[PDB]
Amino acid sequence: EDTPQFKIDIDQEKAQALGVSINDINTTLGAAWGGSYVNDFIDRGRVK
Amino acid sequence: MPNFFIDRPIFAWVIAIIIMLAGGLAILKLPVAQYPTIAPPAVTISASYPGADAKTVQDTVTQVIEQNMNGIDNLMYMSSNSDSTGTVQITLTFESGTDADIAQVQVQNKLQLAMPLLPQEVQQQGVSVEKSSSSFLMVVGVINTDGTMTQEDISDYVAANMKDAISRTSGVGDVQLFGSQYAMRIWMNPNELNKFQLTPVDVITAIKAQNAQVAAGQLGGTPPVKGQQLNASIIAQTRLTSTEEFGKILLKVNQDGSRVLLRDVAKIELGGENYDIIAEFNGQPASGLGIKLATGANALDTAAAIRAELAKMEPFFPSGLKIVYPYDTTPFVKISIHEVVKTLVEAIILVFLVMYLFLQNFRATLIPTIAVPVVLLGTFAVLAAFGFSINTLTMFGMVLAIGLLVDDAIVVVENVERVMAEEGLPPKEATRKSMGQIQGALVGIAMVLSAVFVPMAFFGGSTGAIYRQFSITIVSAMALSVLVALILTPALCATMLKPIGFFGWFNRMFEKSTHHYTDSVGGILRSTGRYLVLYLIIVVGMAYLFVRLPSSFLPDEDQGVFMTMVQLPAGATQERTQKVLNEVTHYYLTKEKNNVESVFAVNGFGFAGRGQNTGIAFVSLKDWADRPGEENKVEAITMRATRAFSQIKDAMVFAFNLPAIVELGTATGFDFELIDQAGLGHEKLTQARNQLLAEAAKHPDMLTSVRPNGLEDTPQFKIDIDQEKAQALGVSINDINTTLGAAWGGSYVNDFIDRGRVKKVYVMSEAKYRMLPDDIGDWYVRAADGQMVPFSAFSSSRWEYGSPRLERYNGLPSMEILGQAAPGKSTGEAMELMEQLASKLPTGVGYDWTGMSYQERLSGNQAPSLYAISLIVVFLCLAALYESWSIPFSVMLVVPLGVIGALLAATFRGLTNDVYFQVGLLTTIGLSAKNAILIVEFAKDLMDKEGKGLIEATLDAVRMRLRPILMTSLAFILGVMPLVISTGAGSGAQNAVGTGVMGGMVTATVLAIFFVPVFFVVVRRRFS
Amino acid sequence: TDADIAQVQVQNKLQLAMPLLPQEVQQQGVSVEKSSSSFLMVVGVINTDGTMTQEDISDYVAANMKDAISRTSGVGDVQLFGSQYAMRIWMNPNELNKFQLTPVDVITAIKAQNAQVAAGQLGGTPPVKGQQLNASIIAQTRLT
Amino acid sequence: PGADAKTVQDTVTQVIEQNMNGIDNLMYMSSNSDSTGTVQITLTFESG
Amino acid sequence: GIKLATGANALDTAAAIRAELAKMEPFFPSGLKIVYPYDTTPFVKISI
Amino acid sequence: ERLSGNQAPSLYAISLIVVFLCLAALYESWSIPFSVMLVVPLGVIGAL
Amino acid sequence: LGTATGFDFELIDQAGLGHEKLTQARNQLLAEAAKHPDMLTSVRPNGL
Ligand SMILES: CCCCCCCCCCCC
Ligand SMILES: CCCCCCCCCCCC
Repeated sequence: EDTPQFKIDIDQEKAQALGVSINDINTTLGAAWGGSYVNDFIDRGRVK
Repeated sequence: MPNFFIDRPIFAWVIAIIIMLAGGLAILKLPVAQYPTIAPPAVTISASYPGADAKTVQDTVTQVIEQNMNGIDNLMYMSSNSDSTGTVQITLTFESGTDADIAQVQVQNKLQLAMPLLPQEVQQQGVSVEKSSSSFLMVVGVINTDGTMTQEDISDYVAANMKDAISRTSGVGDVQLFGSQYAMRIWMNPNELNKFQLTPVDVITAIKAQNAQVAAGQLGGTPPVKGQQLNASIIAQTRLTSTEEFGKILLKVNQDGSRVLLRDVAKIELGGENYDIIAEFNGQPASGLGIKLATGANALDTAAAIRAELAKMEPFFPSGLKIVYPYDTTPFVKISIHEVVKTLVEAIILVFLVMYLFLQNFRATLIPTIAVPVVLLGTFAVLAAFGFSINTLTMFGMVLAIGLLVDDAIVVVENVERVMAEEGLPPKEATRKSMGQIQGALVGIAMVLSAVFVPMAFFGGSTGAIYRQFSITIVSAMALSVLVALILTPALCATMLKPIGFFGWFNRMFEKSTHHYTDSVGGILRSTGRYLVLYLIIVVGMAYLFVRLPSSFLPDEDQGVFMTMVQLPAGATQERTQKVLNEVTHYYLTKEKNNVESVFAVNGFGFAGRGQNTGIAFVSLKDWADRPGEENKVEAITMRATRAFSQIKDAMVFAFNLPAIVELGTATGFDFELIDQAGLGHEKLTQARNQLLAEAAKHPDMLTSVRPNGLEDTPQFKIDIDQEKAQALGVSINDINTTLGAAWGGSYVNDFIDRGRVKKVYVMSEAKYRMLPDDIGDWYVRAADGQMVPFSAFSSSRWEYGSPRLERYNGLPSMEILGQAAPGKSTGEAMELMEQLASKLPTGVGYDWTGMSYQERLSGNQAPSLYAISLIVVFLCLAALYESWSIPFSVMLVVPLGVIGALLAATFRGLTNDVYFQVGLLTTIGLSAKNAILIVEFAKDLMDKEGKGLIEATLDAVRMRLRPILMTSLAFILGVMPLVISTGAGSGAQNAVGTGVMGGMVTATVLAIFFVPVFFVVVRRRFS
Repeated sequence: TDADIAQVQVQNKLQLAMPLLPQEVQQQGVSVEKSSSSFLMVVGVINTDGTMTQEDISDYVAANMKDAISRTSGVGDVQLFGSQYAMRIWMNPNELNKFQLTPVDVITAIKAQNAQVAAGQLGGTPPVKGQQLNASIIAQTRLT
Repeated sequence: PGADAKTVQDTVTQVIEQNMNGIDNLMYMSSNSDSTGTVQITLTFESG
Repeated sequence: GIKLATGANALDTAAAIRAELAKMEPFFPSGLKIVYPYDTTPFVKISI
Repeated sequence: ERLSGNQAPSLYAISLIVVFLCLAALYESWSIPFSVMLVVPLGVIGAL
Repeated sequence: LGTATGFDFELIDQAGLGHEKLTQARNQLLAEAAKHPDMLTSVRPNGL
């Protein structure tokens, strides 16, 4: 069934007024509230 | 076997009913198409690199893809062309019989491993691998008579809703669009860029950054804290939708504080993805839709369903938008099928009439009218079993086999009736003995005709697929006819037959003619020796006619539509080619009002390569009912159009008719590839091509109209960037190149979403700022600091010649030559002459044969070997039938008698030696051989069983075989007479079949009745 | 089992891992081949005049007679006993240090000045009304 | 990832389903677009 | 070194390779010649 | 299930036709298979 | 095919032991196999 959703409105002009790029804004929003797969590592001989 | 079914009529009826039910089910479940798959499977890779010339496209895409096209099974060859529009077109042709699905997926998976090597723009545009099939079914057209919306608006309307509904029709799911949907066009302006110290790179970066989808996770997502109760998704910034939203995109903020938007610096609109193609329809804008046909689908049903779906969609259309059909030959297929079925039913009716005319027995006249349809339905069932379809070739094979079916059904009943008359026996015993006399002859005939028809389905190459249809159709028809004449016809004769004033006179005159014929045959057996010389003269004349008759592939016929190609000189623009395409459509809609129904004029899509100086206008004529006379046919219209277009000299306009198969044609023509194999270069290969063309022009007796299938070098504007001067001024190379390409070639940056459909976003200079070399002075590129260095400072301009279309064959640079053999000489020695001429070229230049000359070269010698095998097997079957090694020669000497008549008929009517003529010739010689088999079998049976003398036996044999031969010949001539006299509505095939068949049958019937007796007598006396 | 379906399935699964590989691996080229372990044959090429070296012969073989052999029906794999030509740039640490340059600077300059760039057209569509000439614009080409 | 069902449907599902035509022996085709961004299209072919 | 694809025929493939080399030979530079230091097909032909 | 319900009458008709034709062919009469086909409804009502 | 007396053993690192433990196990197995010359001939590791 239909679900409520949370919407974030980002004002581009208000962001560039303060000196923050939209790219790192999107990166910090996505990486904080959602997962951010960075790269791999080796745990016990397996790539995770 | 016939004895078994005479005692069991119910079993024969059950077998006939089973055959009829199977045939009816097959007819209800057989795909229908105009032609089957003939060309070998081909897979085409298309790539787009917008803004690049032929050489950049080649070096960056074509070579990279070709060097990775290895490890693919059954590859015959590959050939690519790179166009100056930024298009890669690579066609890989495979062996015949290889399923194209596995070949296409192999090509796709082999290309997908070369994608990381391609430029980012080529990957971003996409590389499409698709099967080059000839399933082209119809061309829907959507026009705008109201004149409100442009071609782009029609194209977007077609793509948005009509395309999806059409692609879900019962039938095909593959469709193509003669246009492109909307795209957000940002037309920059160099003056505003210079005023605000901006560059197209800044615009591209701003558009990329401020129109994108970003992931944002969700609130309450796992792993959650203890006691969490709410879980909602998070929606961050989404893609832009409206033109105004793109207008608000901020490029930079000014020192004082003012805001710079795209609207201040560029014009934002909803344009087309590309403007290279402008489609028209009788002078007004239109958008097309090319519709193919799915495999195993009914063409008629598919077309009807598509038309019904378009009619259903019609009510919810905006103002205007009439659905037109500039190119559609569904009615051609339906008309041809109706003509074939009419020919079959008329043949059955004529069989009824002839049987009642000769045999005044109503019950007997009808035994063949309920037996031939059984064989026809069995043939349909066999075609369904073998996986074939209902197409022109199969139905013409059926109308060719109808004569032999009639031949069998008439012979059986005629001999049964003759036995009933002469012997005076009840129907059961009469048909029992009658079958005894002709049952071994009917089994030998089946074997001989199988031996003469089967070894033509094994021809290699593209034409082998054409011959296989006729071969399998006729051989199945003959096997089923023999089975029916052994099973059902004896039972019908046993049961139905009843024991026994114009018709009286007819009987009297036929008896007098039979007596005169017997006297003549008796006379010519005493004067034997002159007739052998006459037969030798006939053979020599047959050889002369065969070596004199011109050859072809298939008769081009009036399909109701034809094309016109316009080719302006190099460097011509689109508006210059649009004027000529207006001079052409005005002529067609003015000087041909009563014959032309519509003209579809595609601008920029030429025949020898897309561009701006090329175009094609294809013309749909009215129905064949509205075009009476030979002067209203496509052949008589195209010549008039070409004569009228000879006057316009600024372009090269040529009107022509479509071939029978779009994938084939020019049977006398040849395709030649001139390859360089030492890295010589483009210009050395061009010089070699020019030298070879001059040498070919020095041989007018053999090679006619040899031309290069390609484009000559054209001027190009070279911009040379000084690296030291650019670095001194502090301007980066990747900025100069980026601004140049984005301004003059365009740049697809990202996608947006409007009306629930993803569309592209293009940035390009406004038209007025990218038209002339001096417009280069309008563009400034920002240096390392806030400067705006002019292009002029660090660059120089030049004009130099370059190739607008570079083609490669099998991975090496090549040039294409199209040639035609001389009218009086075949295309085999023309290839030899071309090889001899190419052998005298500069070192490092080799050659190759491609397309249909590739098939000829390797698969052009199957026919003599297969015919020799056929003749050997025919000898074996005949010797087995006659229990003698010499008797089959008498049967085999009826071949020139049937060939000479077909040759004479072909020469008299001006016809050529096509596939239809060859299959009709085989049919005629098969029927004549069958008659000879029956006559010789009867004669030798009279010799053996009754101990009669040679002359007496061979005279009684022809006396009792005269009537069936005349009956079957008259029935077959009257059956195929309308095919000879037929004009329009696919009459080329009908004439090509009927003329040859009728001439051969007439001559064979006239000659065999006199030559088989003397042949048998000479064989019996010279030997033994 | 038929090797066609096996190969298409293997490539279908490998296209998932393809984005996860390093860019260098993708540039070199990942290949999926259905063939035997042992060589069907070995075709050697020599020079009787003694002018061509091992490098020249191997480059000629790879450039002119390896691609065509690879497309021969039934040939599942070709191994070149050598390597074709390439622009080898042997950079000197001492002279790089003398001019305060680094290998990354050399790579950047080569990428910049060895490009095959698309510069567009003169009078390309959509053209302004009254356009008369249409010509391609060629800016930069691969070094040769 | 990062697109809800509505913005992923017309983005990927509608453009893939429209090209899923012309395949022989196909009985029906269903699809679903989750809010996570994952999209699943199932084409069920004729038996045999 | 040529390895034949799985399921192919080892003799017609060798014939095709020799045909390709025969086509290649006329355009060789001066002194360049082709030798066959390894071939498993002639043994097959002589055995048959 | 809907497909199976739509083909049962056709299956019955084809089976009856085939049995009738086989009986007529084997017993060399039309009256014998016609009389045999009259007993089929008895078995059918028994199964029902 | 190999020889009739040949075998291709393949020692697997089922756990997350690592390369050193695996090669120690291989060396131990090779030493143990060298103690039965009457049954095992030329037991060698294929790798480097
Ligand atoms: C009666 C002679 C038959 C010999 C051929 C056997 C194969 C045909 C089967 C049909 C019933 C005899
Ligand atoms: C694909 C090859 C098919 C050829 C089949 C030959 C058998 C024909 C038998 C017909 C006898 C009535």
